[PDB]
Amino acid sequence: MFKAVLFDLDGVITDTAEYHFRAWKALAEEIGINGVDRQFNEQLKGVSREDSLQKILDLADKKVSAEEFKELAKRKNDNYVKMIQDVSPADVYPGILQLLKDLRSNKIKIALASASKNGPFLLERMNLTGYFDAIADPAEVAASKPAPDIFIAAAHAVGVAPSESIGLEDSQAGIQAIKDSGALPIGVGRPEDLGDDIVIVPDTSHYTLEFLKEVWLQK
Amino acid sequence: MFKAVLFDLDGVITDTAEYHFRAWKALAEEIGINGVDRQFNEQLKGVSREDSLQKILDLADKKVSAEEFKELAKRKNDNYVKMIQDVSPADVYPGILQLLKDLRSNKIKIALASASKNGPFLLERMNLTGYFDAIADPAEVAASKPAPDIFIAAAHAVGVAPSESIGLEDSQAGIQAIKDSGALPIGVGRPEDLGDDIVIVPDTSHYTLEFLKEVWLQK
Ligand SMILES: O=P(O)(O)CC[C@@H]1O[C@H](CP(=O)(O)O)[C@@H](O)[C@H](O)[C@H]1O
Ligand SMILES: O=P(O)(O)CC[C@H]1O[C@@H](CP(=O)(O)O)[C@H](O)[C@@H](O)[C@@H]1O
Ligand SMILES: [Mg+2]
Ligand SMILES: [Mg+2]
Repeated sequence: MFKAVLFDLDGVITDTAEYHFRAWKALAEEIGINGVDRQFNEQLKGVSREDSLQKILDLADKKVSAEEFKELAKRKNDNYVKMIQDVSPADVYPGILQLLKDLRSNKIKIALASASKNGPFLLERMNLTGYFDAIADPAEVAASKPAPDIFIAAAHAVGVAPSESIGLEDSQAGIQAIKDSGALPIGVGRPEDLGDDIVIVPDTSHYTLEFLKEVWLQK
Repeated sequence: MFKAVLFDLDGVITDTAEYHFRAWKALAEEIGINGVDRQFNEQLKGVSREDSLQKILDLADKKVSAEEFKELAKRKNDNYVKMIQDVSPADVYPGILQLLKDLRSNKIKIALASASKNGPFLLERMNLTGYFDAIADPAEVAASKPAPDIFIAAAHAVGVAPSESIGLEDSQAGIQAIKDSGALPIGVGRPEDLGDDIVIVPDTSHYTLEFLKEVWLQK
């Protein structure tokens, strides 16, 4: 019977994508480039700041100094951090608070397996700190998803092997990183995105202790 | 005020996409090709029967006689047609029937702008034919989505300019066809897929007569 659950943050617990998007939007407009819409920002999901910034510059063919490039990246980051001050318990995805409580009361370990450098602050803002047994530091992790490194650390830090764990992810890269860590992925989203070898729920309200017990029994 | 609503079928009124998938899968399973999952089926969405089969053959760099190519295409279409025999009013997306009635009783014209060769059949099976004043024949149009041809043809069929019409659609190419017809689009889905510049509802339950009216005003 699974001993831990390793939570993705963005797309499972909450939406950080929205704030990163407004942040890139504000910076693009601040400096006159158009065409940073939610469609275009599908290419700024996952990639680091350098890559994102290049793709926004590459839109108006703006040329910038190494000095200018560092500052713009920094004003995007200052933006992002200002905007996530708003985050409240109101921002938690359906079913998640009730899943965290059910897991805690069944003595199942709870770990965050997220690339957010803001994970600890976001879990405090949403008043979930008390549920989480460990937060994998993405700064202590050698490669991002689809490398399993983040899921292995999250497992190790609550004292379980990944093979004793379920991972919940929203992204195709995250599903891959769970599979390669040895954990059982349960997806949220569409099989068109995440694949049809793994069990997927349409939305997070379907992530129940009783559903996760059902899936563990049938692997 | 808008005089007509122009409806997509698949993704608005019901789901055909899933039976297509099953047919391409059961066909690929039979000829010994692997890798036809719902991820890959996303690349057949829009494509002709002919090119759909090619893309399944290209998965195994494989060729067959131009004669048996047509028997495969046929075997798959025969299979699709067997599977939609069970379509019923139970398969109509939420809000859609309530919307059709509200439109009718407000003397507002209702037309299918679908690429389905089986549109009329499906409408009978879902007992919607009575709500529909016209069905754009997709065989009688020069170019498929994202060309406007089908939304133009649908508007003309009920005696209005596209510019007097709202078009509801779930795909990026559909939205484009609606935009280039002169009609107002309202997407169902994700701005990440359909665009920032048009109004989008998360699902078909939000397509209310009252909501369409609010959008028609605010453009
Ligand atoms: O600037 P940061 O927030 O520190 C790191 C960037 C974001 O982190 C997310 C965390 P998760 O999905 O793994 O929870 C990823 O999904 C995004 O695609 C990624 O752009
Ligand atoms: O074989 P058929 O059913 O005759 C034609 C098949 C096409 O049907 C459309 C229905 P609609 O969305 O335009 O209503 C889908 O969007 C396409 O993805 C699909 O390839
Ligand atoms: Mg995520
Ligand atoms: Mg459609």
